[PDB]
Amino acid sequence: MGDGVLELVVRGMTCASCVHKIESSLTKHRGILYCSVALATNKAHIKYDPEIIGPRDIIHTIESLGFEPSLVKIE
Repeated sequence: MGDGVLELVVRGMTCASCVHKIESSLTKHRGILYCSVALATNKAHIKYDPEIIGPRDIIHTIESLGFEPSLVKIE
């Protein structure tokens, strides 16, 4: 009631680094509990609150950070 998670997949995550470039930056957002930007899976899971901050902010931040946040479930 509040709280939640989403998985998205992010092309462009070159060579470790990009991982924390996402993760550390996303952890600023005042509605995220926990990130996990795994490179091998090419996946960012985000445990953020979907009621407040919402998916869109994240997806466009991720986009703007210079990656391709494709959705996992569908596109």
